[PDB]
Amino acid sequence: KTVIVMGGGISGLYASYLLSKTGIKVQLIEATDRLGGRIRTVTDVSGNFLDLGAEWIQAEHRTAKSLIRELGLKTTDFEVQSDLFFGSYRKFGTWDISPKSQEILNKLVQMNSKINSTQQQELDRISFYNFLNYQGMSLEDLNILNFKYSLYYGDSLRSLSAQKVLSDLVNFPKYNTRVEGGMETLTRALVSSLENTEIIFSDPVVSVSQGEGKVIVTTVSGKKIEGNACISTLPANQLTTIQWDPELDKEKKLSALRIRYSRIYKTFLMLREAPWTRGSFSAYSDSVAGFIYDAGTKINSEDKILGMISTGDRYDILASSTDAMKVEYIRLALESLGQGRELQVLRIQSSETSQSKFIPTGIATFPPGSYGSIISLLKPMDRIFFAGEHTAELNGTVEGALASAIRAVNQV
Amino acid sequence: RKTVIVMGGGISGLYASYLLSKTGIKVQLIEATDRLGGRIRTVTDVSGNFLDLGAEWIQAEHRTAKSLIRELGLKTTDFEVQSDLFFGSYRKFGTWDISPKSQEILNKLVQMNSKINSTQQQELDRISFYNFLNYQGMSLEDLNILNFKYSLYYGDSLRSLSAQKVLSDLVNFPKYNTRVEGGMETLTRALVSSLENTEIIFSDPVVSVSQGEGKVIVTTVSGKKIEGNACISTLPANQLTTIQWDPELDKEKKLSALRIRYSRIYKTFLMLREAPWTRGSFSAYSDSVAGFIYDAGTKINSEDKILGMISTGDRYDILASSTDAMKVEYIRLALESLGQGRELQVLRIQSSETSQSKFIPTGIATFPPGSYGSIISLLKPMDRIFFAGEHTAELNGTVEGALASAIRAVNQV
Ligand SMILES: Cc1cc2nc3c(=O)[nH]c(=O)nc-3n(C[C@H](O)[C@H](O)[C@H](O)COP(=O)(O)OP(=O)(O)OC[C@H]3O[C@@H](n4cnc5c(N)ncnc54)[C@H](O)[C@@H]3O)c2cc1C
Ligand SMILES: Cc1cc2nc3c(=O)[nH]c(=O)nc-3n(C[C@H](O)[C@H](O)[C@H](O)COP(=O)(O)OP(=O)(O)OC[C@H]3O[C@@H](n4cnc5c(N)ncnc54)[C@H](O)[C@@H]3O)c2cc1C
Repeated sequence: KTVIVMGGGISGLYASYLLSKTGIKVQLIEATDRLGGRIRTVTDVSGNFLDLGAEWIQAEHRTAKSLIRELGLKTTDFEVQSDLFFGSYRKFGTWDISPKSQEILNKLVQMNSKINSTQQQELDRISFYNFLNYQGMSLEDLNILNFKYSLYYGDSLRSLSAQKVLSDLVNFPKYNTRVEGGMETLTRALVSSLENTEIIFSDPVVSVSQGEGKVIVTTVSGKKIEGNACISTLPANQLTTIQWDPELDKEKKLSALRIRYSRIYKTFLMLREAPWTRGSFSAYSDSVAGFIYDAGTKINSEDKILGMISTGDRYDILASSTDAMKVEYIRLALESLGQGRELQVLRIQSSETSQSKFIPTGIATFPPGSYGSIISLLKPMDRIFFAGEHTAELNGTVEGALASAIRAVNQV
Repeated sequence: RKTVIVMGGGISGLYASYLLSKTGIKVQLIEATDRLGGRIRTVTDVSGNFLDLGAEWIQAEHRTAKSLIRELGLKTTDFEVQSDLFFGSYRKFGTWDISPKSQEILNKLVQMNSKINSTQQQELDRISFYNFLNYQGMSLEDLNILNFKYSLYYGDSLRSLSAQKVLSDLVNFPKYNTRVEGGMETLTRALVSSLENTEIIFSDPVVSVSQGEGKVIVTTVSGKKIEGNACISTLPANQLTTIQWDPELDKEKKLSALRIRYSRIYKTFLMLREAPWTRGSFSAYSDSVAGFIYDAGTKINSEDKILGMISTGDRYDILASSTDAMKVEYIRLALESLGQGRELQVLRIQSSETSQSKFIPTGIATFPPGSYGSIISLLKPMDRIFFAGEHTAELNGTVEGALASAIRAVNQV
């Protein structure tokens, strides 16, 4: 019994793992020359692990925690105590919106939990930003929320469905747990454990047909792969440019076209000494260096690791920037915090920007009017099942990518 | 003499006020802020050069604008558009276009858009221009080039914008090739100077509008009640949603106002001892913090050189929280990527004011996926309340459109 898995990111890898354990022959088809998709770890010469893709899970992410245990891996706690530079340096723990502004937000979150699907479709016509401004939240408070949500969405609240953001705020992601050896230890552990899996590299899927009890997937090279079932883990843009016979369901196609992938750019600097003056260092800014942090994984490392996460148009600013420019953006952020000292940079690692046709720059974001898109993207098409972070309950997370694989494999 | 209330003193409100005043109607002009002109503002530099911190250019064929400028005894100047691009490498003006295949696809789509019914336009409007053109076979590289080509108008990513709206805009896309002698604020000041029988109320935002018994009653934050036979709103979309209306706005108009996203356009001028460019008619695009940089000088035989910078999107917030030293460095790094890394001899700097965006938008109304019909809804009168401003116009998001919107509203009084 052969099952085709399309895409070798963590959802594809976890699907392949679960299938292979039940004695199914898996045909895993990957567009690029590497497995792991939006997960990528660089081992620095210091022994520190640099997560250029997904770096954190939440302590309560059950799928991830269960798989990490199953595979004999280990997690480390990552303390989140973030300063903010906005107008002035604001110490960690001191810059949230006012308790009364939070009460308005809690009321709207509970309202979205209580209303029916028709009411939710109506609320989804409006951006979270415009909806909160209409409900009397200040521009100042909305800017604070934009920092607080930035490491998840990677884009402005002006871009996002009010309904989706209020839905997400029931159980908002926290980035407080790392995998020992970096997040690519998890992807590699899955790869090391596949049995009876043929992997095709550097050969994107261009067409999918189903009929006569078979799924046939054709790649760019002209290779035809047949199976009893297929699990798509492909990003939304690829669902629309692959040729399907028969055609994707009308709502699934529209839903793939509504998805807007956010733009999350990561830079690590390897430094001679600590540029921060406190433990558990992290800080937000509106500058090109949006979020900087002590990223070190090797607790007794001489070299120090400064991580930078920049979202939105900052991705394109950084993709255009030289290494000296990235160092300066980071030094200016440290200077506004009262540091400024010329950083002693030994090495640099940044995001790869050349294969975004296959590997999204960020996570699926849900603009106004996209209500229902996850349900439509998840819906099976006979023996073609759909997974990926954009199909999950906890969408846009490693947890969600993994949970999506279980949901698809359980249908066969 | 009927009284007409004009809400907002940007160029649409000032032109409405001028038009009404010309026929002898008593106008009550209500402005939220301490200045008239709204998204138009000109700083006069000590060099004699005019710095347009707001709207800078009209198109040669913007007839509403050209006709009014002539009528107020003002003059225009030509602005040559020859824009370089830094994107991977320095690409000289005229050498950077989308692929011929992609240009053919875009030509056919812009043609298709004027030959499909309203059901088809509503369906196309569900998708972003970016995702639609990618689906239709345009490359990421082609879409990044269009993003530069359209940036001085929209001031935001094509990933934000209705496919339908952008295809509809491409039949007559705005070109920025004409400036006003003395800066754009010469026009707003000439309107202010030509008002007769106009009471101007400053620093007193409208908070409620009622209509009944053949009158419109407008109330301000201070509690002033102004009565009129008719009322022209030039207010931006967010203000329509927060003002209390009795009777209430039509559901489609309220939704339309809540769908509008205002782009974020930040402007800086450097006054320099020496030209940092090496050609005449200099301008250049990049993805850097300094998105569009240009020779902005207006004064002939100026010793002092004026470098203008327009930056959009998240660049607005980056710049709003930047020091003057950082702004200079963002501009020097943009010049360095074109081959001019020489230190700048900076005499003075002027930037965007960021503090009144509640009342004065940071950019132009943009129309995301799902916003099909918003302009028609925002324009629609409510008895003797008429709607104007750039977001109600055929050439929405321009000075021309703001001016045209005033004529359409005043004609109905
Ligand atoms: C920079 C960044 C930081 C992140 N940080 C975090 C974080 O800290 N924590 C968190 O929980 N989440 C984070 N996320 C989200 C998380 O990375 C993703 O949700 C998750 O890794 C996606 O897994 P996936 O299997 O759904 O997709 P992907 O990892 O994108 O895998 C899809 C695969 O399909 C392949 N493919 C595409 N098209 C084709 C085709 N035509 N044929 C064949 N193969 C194809 C691609 O090459 C890729 O390998 C981050 C995302 C990014 C980009
Ligand atoms: C930075 C920037 C650059 C631009 N560049 C160009 C360009 O080069 N060429 C071009 O053609 N267009 C350009 N535009 C667009 C152009 O500026 C606008 O289309 C036009 O000026 C808008 O005029 P308006 O009268 O519709 O609105 P505004 O100028 O915004 O006027 C609205 C007025 O209403 C007032 N107001 C708001 N709320 C209330 C209230 N509650 N009560 C009373 N008054 C209130 C405001 O304070 C303001 O004075 C640019 C815009 C910006 C922001």
